Amino acid sequence: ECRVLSIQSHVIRGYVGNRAATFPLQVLGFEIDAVNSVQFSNHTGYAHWKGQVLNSDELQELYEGLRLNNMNKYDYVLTGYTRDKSFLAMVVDIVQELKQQNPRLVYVCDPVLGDKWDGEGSMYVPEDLLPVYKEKVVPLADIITPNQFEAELLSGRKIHSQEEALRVMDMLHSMGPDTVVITSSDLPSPQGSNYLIVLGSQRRRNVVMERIRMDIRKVDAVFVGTGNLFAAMLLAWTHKHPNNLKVACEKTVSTLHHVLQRTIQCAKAQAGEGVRPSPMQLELRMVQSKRDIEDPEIVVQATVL
Amino acid sequence: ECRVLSIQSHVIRGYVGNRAATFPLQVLGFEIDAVNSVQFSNHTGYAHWKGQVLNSDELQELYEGLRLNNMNKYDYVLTGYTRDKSFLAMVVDIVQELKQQNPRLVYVCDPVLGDKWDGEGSMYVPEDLLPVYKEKVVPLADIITPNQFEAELLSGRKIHSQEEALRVMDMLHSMGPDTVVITSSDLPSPQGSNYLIVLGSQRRRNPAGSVVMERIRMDIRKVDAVFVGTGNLFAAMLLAWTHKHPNNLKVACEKTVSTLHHVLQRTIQCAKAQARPSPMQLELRMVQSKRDIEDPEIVVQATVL
Ligand SMILES: Nc1ncnc2c1ncn2[C@@H]1O[C@H](COP(=O)(O)OP(=O)(O)OP(=O)(O)O)[C@@H](O)[C@H]1O
Ligand SMILES: Nc1ncnc2c1ncn2[C@@H]1O[C@H](COP(=O)(O)OP(=O)(O)OP(=O)(O)O)[C@@H](O)[C@H]1O
Ligand SMILES: [Mg+2]
Ligand SMILES: [Mg+2]
Ligand code: NA
Ligand code: NA
Repeated sequence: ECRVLSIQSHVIRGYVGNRAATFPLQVLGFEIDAVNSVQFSNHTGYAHWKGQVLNSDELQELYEGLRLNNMNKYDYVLTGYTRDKSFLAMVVDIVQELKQQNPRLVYVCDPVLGDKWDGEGSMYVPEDLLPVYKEKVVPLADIITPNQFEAELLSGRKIHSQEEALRVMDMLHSMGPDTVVITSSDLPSPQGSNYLIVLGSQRRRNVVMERIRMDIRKVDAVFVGTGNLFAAMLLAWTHKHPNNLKVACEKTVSTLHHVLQRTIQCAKAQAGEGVRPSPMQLELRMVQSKRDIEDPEIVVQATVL
Repeated sequence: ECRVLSIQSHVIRGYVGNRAATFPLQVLGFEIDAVNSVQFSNHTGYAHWKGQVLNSDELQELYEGLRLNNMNKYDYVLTGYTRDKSFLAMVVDIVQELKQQNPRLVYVCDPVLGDKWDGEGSMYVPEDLLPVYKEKVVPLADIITPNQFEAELLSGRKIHSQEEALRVMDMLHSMGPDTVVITSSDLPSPQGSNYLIVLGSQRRRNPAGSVVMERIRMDIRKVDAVFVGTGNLFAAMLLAWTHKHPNNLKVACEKTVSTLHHVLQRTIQCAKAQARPSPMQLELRMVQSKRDIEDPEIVVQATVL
């Protein structure tokens, strides 16, 4: 049994954070325990939203209960979006402790900080978080999944090309994580302008390095939860395929493809044909993608670099 | 799309409340939205447990969020263990409005009040809840899943034989729900002393327009151990299987009870292997019962009443 302590948001309607991470990991047989960092009616991409958060003391309270029963032994830890600096610090103390309890623990960190829209990036988290991430979180992380913007912020240098991107990943590797994966980038593709690029690098002794590239066909709308889903599925596939970033990223990415495909279709069907689908209609068709998650048909071959 | 609003407990580790009802319903294709009434480290049957609870005001706020985004359109509402009277009264108003929004909404209500342990029964929620359930909840419920003790508290009648059970079930129908299932009772079993009894009663109008009633009975072999979350699982699967077989209580129940069996069988084996088994080893082996949840092999046929 593989246990995962996943600490992320919970929303009542929709799929983001733990909602996007849990089902798929459960479907793939993991014992994922979800610590809901917040509980909102839905994600902030909607016009409205209400909810309550979980403060650092409550997080600790929860960990203590787990400790008391000797349930503080996990195989992986998964974290994503957080707005509170106090919360992040508490998360760090927990991974450290869980790591002492089980040194083999793999910490999967999604350093959610911001994104680039047109080519300009803007953080959607307070700045005081960046240093914590650079100095406390990443060093403890074994696997990190930043998008292009987050990889830039974390290293201090802009990524203009693929080679610059790979240099930035090298920097992150030295910061601690043995597995780095850029989940999206403005990088150009020879396949056309309708593409976003994914880059992945893994450091594993034998020391041997593995680097892969993937050119994903862009879809018309804006999704929410896909980053979180990418992180959880990476966790899942690097677990079944350790020492194979290639396949692990192919299954991860193929899973997302199917899900988004199913989502964009039903989304356009509901929305009046010719009309841009709303955030509500654009919620991931998670439940309906069950079979694609269990065994994703590979539809994007990754090229070795 | 079949949308379910499930307001129940959440735990980090283990499967009870919403943790026991979500994965299975998701596996079965339902868009189940979970509103976590509490967030504990684990269920209260463990030596220890820490956590926070959701109070009526925050529930209302969470509801407000859905409302503002016009996402308060559900096909089913599902509730279970509720600890606070003002919360239950909030759950009641919520359901009342969801029903105004969609008259076809089916409220599946598991009236958690207590259970028989010795030969005696005792409550495990504030006694000032009983009147609320009697006067506000049950009247709104369409499907209720009380155990024997609860069917007695709601009816103000004690059940000593199969016939008093049926009499009580009729009383329960007159209070509101068209479907009443007694999820466990001591009652005599032609197959021995180690058998708990399940009783089902469903009233419905058939095509012609005649109001009829289906009655079933099931004798389950008692296993030597205490499980937590199985009541929640029973209700969850009841919802799901009466949804597929609306005019057939026999099949819905046989499938519901059969799933519990499979889950319980697999759970007891991995418990004996690890051990008496503590609460932790008797945690329902949920993720591992995926197949059985999807297509449960009927292993206990119901006798018709
Ligand atoms: N518009 C899209 N078209 C095609 N694929 C997409 C699209 N949006 C997201 N994806 C899929 O989701 C993956 C992650 O991209 P996304 O932008 O959602 O997350 P991110 O910004 O990289 O990370 P995060 O949101 O956690 O900071 C992409 O690699 C791709 O597989
Ligand atoms: N010890 C057991 N042996 C066999 N089956 C069991 C056992 N415990 C629970 N079950 C299964 O779970 C079902 C519900 O029983 P359980 O006692 O868990 O809930 P309940 O007491 O009837 O209702 P609630 O717990 O919600 O108040 C039983 O009908 C049976 O299908
Ligand atoms: Mg992005
Ligand atoms: Mg019981
Ligand atoms: Na990312
Ligand atoms: Na019950």
